[PDB]
Amino acid sequence: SGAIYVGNYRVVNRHLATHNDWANLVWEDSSRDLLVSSTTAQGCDTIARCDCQTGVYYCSSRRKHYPVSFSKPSLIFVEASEYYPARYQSHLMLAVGHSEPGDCGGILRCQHGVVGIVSTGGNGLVGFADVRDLLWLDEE
Ligand SMILES: CNc1ccccc1S(C)(=O)=O
Ligand SMILES: [Zn+2]
Repeated sequence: SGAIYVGNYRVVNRHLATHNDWANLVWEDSSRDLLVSSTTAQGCDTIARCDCQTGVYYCSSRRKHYPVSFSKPSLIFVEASEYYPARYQSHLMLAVGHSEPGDCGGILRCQHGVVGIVSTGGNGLVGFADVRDLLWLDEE
């Protein structure tokens, strides 16, 4: 589990979106596993605007933050998980690290702020759904 709380937006894995998120929907992309909903209270997170390939991610299934190198956002084939079939995913950044289903929503952050959230796992890789291209997150 996990979300980015940036202004009056909640960014979550699309597959973990609640009824409330769908009922307060701003934007969703299945290919990216991202869903954004509206909030009443303002949030404490800032979005990275950058092409950093190093940062730190939270891994709930280790209760640990790990420093990682990660690929630039790409179109990647993802094998089957408890929450999705084998399929392609867009704006997905891969690193060497531990990821299980419940780790989805863990923040990846660089010196510039939040880069993305854990989206995929398996074979000792972790995949992050990038949000740094979503400039509209910063305003309105
Ligand atoms: C939809 N575009 C796309 C697809 C795969 C990964 C990243 C991108 S991009 C060039 O926008 O970073
Ligand atoms: Zn950065």
